[PDB]
Amino acid sequence: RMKQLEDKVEELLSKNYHLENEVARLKKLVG
Amino acid sequence: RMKQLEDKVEELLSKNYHLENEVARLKKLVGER
Repeated sequence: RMKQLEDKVEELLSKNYHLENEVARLKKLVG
Repeated sequence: RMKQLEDKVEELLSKNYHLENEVARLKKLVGER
């Protein structure tokens, strides 16, 4: 269980970084 | 140590959901998906 939680943290972090890059992209297209 | 990791998952999931909602909104604005 400890490793699966450690893996899920790292996974969500990378998803969050992606969604932040999308916002910045879509914010550029509004300009 | 488990409680700490479970708390981190819950925190990052919530952040995810908020970014997702914002991306959905901006895509309608620009005329994307």
